[PDB]
Amino acid sequence: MRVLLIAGGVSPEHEVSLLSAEGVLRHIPFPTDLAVIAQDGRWLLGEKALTALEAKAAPEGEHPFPPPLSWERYDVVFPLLHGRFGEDGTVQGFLELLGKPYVGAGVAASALCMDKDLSKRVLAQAGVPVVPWVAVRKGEPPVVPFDPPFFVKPANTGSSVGISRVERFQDLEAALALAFRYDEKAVVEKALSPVRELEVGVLGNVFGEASPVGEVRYEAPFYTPGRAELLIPAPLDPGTQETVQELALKAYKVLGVRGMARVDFFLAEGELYLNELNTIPGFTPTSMYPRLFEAGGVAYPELLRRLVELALT
Amino acid sequence: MRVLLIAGGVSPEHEVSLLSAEGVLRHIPFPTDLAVIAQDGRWLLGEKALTALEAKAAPEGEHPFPPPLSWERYDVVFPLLHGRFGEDGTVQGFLELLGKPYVGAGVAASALCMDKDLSKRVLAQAGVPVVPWVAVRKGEPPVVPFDPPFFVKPANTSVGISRVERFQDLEAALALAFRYDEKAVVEKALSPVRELEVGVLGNVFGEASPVGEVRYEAPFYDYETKYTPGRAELLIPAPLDPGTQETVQELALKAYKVLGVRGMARVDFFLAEGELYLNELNTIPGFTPTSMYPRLFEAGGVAYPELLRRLVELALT
Ligand SMILES: Nc1ncnc2c1ncn2[C@@H]1O[C@H](COP(=O)(O)OP(=O)(O)NP(=O)(O)O)[C@@H](O)[C@H]1O
Ligand SMILES: Nc1ncnc2c1ncn2[C@@H]1O[C@H](COP(=O)(O)OP(=O)(O)NP(=O)(O)O)[C@@H](O)[C@H]1O
Repeated sequence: MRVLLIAGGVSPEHEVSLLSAEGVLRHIPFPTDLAVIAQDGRWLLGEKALTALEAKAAPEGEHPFPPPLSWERYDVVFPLLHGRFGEDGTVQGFLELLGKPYVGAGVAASALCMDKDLSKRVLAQAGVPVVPWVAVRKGEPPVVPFDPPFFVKPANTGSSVGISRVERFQDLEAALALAFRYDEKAVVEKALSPVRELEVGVLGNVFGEASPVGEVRYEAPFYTPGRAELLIPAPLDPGTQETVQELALKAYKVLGVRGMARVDFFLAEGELYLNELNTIPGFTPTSMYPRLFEAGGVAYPELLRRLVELALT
Repeated sequence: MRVLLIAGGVSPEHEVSLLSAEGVLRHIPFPTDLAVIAQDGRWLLGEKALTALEAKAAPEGEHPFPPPLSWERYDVVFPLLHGRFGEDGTVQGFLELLGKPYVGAGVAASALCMDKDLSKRVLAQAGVPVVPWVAVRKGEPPVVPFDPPFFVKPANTSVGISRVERFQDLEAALALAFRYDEKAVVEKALSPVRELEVGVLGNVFGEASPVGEVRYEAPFYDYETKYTPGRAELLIPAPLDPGTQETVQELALKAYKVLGVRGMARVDFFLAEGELYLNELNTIPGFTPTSMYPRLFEAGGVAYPELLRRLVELALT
C-alpha cells in the first residue's frame, strides 16, 4: 500500500497546498511519495519535489504535463490541489484515464461543487437552502431580482480571486467586468448581514458522517485582518447544530461526493444557507477540517488512513 | 489550422465512434490527423489509427495512456467518443490540463448532462419540463412518489434499463440497474409517447435546428418481399403544429444555456398528451453523414462541411 501525494498547483492556494502536504506526509500511516505541480504547471518528482516542499513554494517545475511519473508504484493517489486544476474535476479525470484510485471527489462532483451557479441550482432543487442568487453570463444583460448590497464572484474560481461586495446598484457593472476576467459566467448573491459562519466536515463515500459543527469568528483588524477563530463546539442550540449537520449530509448525498468535503454555512436572521462544499479542504494538522474531525473523535493519522482507504471502496 | 480527431473508446459505442470519425474525416474542411482509442484503452496513432478505421473496430492499441502525441501540432482537439470516458468530462478534463482547445461541452456540462438525475434536477429548478422521477442509490430504500408503470435506468450508463409494471418488481429492476451505476433513476413510464429530436449549435447561446421525429417500424414478413428488418425512421421535420415545434426548440435552447453547453448537442424530448418532456441532452452525438444531428442541420440549411467548420471554429470560441 503505497500512496502518492500531488501538492502545489497553479492556483493562489499553492503555498497552502504545500503546507498541507507537509502535515499529511508527516502523519500519514502509509509509505507515501510526493509529486509537486509548480506554479508554472511543470511537475517536480523525486527529491526536487521535497526540496520544494521545504521551500514553501515552487515557482517553476521540471516536467511538462503529462509528467513521466511512475503511476505503477501507487495504490492510491491523494490530490491536495485547490481551485482550478485542483478540485474542478480536471486532475480527477486525468487520474480516471490513468486508472488510478484517488482520494476525494470524482470528476462530476468536483466540477459541480466548484461551480457556484450549477451547484446552487442542484441544492435549491433538492430542498437545501442557498442564498438568493442570479447567474450572469458575459454579454448577458444583468437582472438582479433583489436590491443591494450583494456579492459578485466568478461562477467557478477558488479563493476570493475576483470577488467583491457591491453596495450601489450602479457599481454592479464594475463588479461583473472584474469577475468576468476569471470566468465567462458570474454570480450575484444577496449579501447577508448580520451573518455568522458555520463549518462542518464530512467523511465517507456518498453517505458520509458529519463531524461536530464549528463557528468561524474574526477578530478586529490590527492594516491586517484579525486572527480568525475556530470556536468548536460552536455556540448553537443543539437544534440548529443538528439541522446544519443533516443539511450537509444531504447535500453531500445528492451531489455524490466521495471521501471528504468542508461544508460552509451562513447563519443570518435565524435562517441557514449552505454557502459551498469544498471537496479538498486545507490539511495542515491545524486546519479547519482536520480540527473539526479531531473534535469529532478522529485523530489526524486516523483521518488520513480512513481517507486513503475510502479511495478504494 | 490543424485539427486532431479522437475516436473509438472503451465504451460500448466504440464501433459507432469510428463511423462518426469516418464521416467527419471525409468532410472536415481542415487538415486533420486521427488518434484512436482501442477498446483495451490503448491508443493508436498515425497509420495504425487510420488502419483501425478501415476495419471498423480497434480491439487493441499500442500506447498506454497518456499517448505520445504531438499535441503542439494542433489548434483544436475534436473528441468523438461516446459514453464513459467520452461525455463524462474526463478526456475533456485531460484536455484542459493539456491546455488544448477542444470541440463540444466542457467538464461540468459533460459530467452533468451525462447524469440522468443531476441534469433533471438542474433543468427542473430552471422550469424546464422533465418526466417525473426520483433517484435511488444502492443500499437505500426506494421512495417512488408516483404510481407505475415506470422505467428504471442506471444514472450514468442503454443497458440495465427495465420497464416495471408492479411495485413488487421494482427491487428487481433496481438490483438489475445497480450492476452498472451505483445510482439509478425511476421515471414515470409515459404512454403513449412520440420522440422528438432537435440539434443545438453554438456556445451557451445556440442556434436550434428543425425538429425531427423518431418512429420505429417492427420487422415483418412480406407476401411478395419476405423478411423486412426492424427500422428507425427519422422524420424531418417532425409532423407537429407550429406551436409545439416552437416550444420544443426554445426549450432546447433554454436547457442548453442553463447547462452552459458548448459547441453542440442533440436534445431528445418525449411528446405525450400534448405535454413536452425533456428527456436528455447528448453533448457528443453521432456524426455519420446520416446520423440525426447532422441530418437535422442539413434540413436547417447548414451543410455537413459547414457544420463541421463551425464546430471547430467554436472551439476557439
Ligand atoms: N451571500 C453572501 N452574504 C454574506 N457574505 C458572503 C456572501 N457570499 C460570500 N460571502 C463572504 O465571502 C466569503 C468567501 O465567499 P466564498 O464563496 O466562500 O469564496 P470561495 O471560497 O473562493 N468560493 P470558491 O471559489 O467556489 O471556492 C465568505 O466566507 C463570506 O464571508
Ligand atoms: N419515461 C419514459 N416514458 C416513455 N418511454 C421512455 C421513458 N424513458 C425512456 N423511454 C424509452 O426508452 C428508450 C431509452 O431510454 P433512454 O433514457 O433514452 O436511453 P439513453 O438515451 O441511452 N439514456 P441511458 O438510460 O443513460 O442509456 C427511449 O428512446 C424511449 O423510447
